[PDB]
This record gives sequence, C-alpha cells and structure tokens, in this order.
Amino acid sequence: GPMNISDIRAGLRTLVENEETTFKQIALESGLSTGTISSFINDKYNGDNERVSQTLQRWLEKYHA
Repeated sequence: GPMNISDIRAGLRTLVENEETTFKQIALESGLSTGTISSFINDKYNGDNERVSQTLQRWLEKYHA
C-alpha cells in the first residue's frame, strides 16, 4: 500500500517517542541529513519532500519487517 506522506511521518514519530530509533540512526540508515528528517516530520522541509518520502518508506519497510 503506497501510504500517504502523512502516514510516513506518523510512523517515525512513534519510533522516536519510544526510543526505538533516533534522528541520527534514521539519517545514517536513510543516508539523509538529521535536520531533513525533523523538518520533513515537522511538515516544514522546503525542497523535494517526495524525494525524502520515498527514501523514508524503504527505511520504515526494513524497520517494521
């Protein structure tokens, strides 16, 4: 199911909220910058948010698997 961008950020919050992951670890595993993840979740990142969403999906897929 090609979840909406809203679902992607809605999952990342749950993981950091319960210490299941960190901004640093997500950044390292996704190959993105720490600041990007926070801004993407904050729905304040200015740039190709779709590029970021697609990268984060792959990360969430391996996490939840």
